[PDB]
Amino acid sequence: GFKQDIATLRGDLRTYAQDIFLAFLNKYPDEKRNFKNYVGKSDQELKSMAKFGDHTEKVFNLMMEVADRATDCVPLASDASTLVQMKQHSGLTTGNFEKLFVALVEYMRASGQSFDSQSWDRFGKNLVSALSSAGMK
Ligand code: HEM
Repeated sequence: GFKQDIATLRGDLRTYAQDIFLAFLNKYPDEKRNFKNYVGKSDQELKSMAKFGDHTEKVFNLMMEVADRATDCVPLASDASTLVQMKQHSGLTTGNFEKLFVALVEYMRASGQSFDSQSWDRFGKNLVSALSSAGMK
């Protein structure tokens, strides 16, 4: 289920983080606009760009901690507040985070593996709700 999925993801996190974030950027091409540097790049090119490897590892390292601290897929209010307060996310809205989770859930569905995709879909909606309650636009 969801807790085991965190352990699965963590066991190969560099790879999963890049694959899921590329699924997000390929499903939602207009999302690259938050990432200028990313335009006109194939996936292998993005993987070779230092700020891509670094944003993506930090995203998944922190997303796994937020998932780990969750109860039944409902994140802590304090984790939502911490995400809203990040100054590098100034321009972001709940729609940016919704889209990431739609791509993550589709990725898990399409995988050969027994991920609990339902639980991740709920985690994504619950995190969006929490972010809105903490002050995200
Ligand atoms: C749970 C989800 C996410 C987490 C935990 C997260 C975490 C972080 C962290 C810790 C940083 C600062 C460290 C760094 O730049 O290397 C950062 C920067 C940034 N994040 Fe996120 N982020 C998330 C989702 C998003 C999404 C969905 C977008 C846009 C669609 C986004 C856009 C950015 C931008 C533009 C920066 C600064 C410049 C850059 O990415 O190179 N993040 N993020």
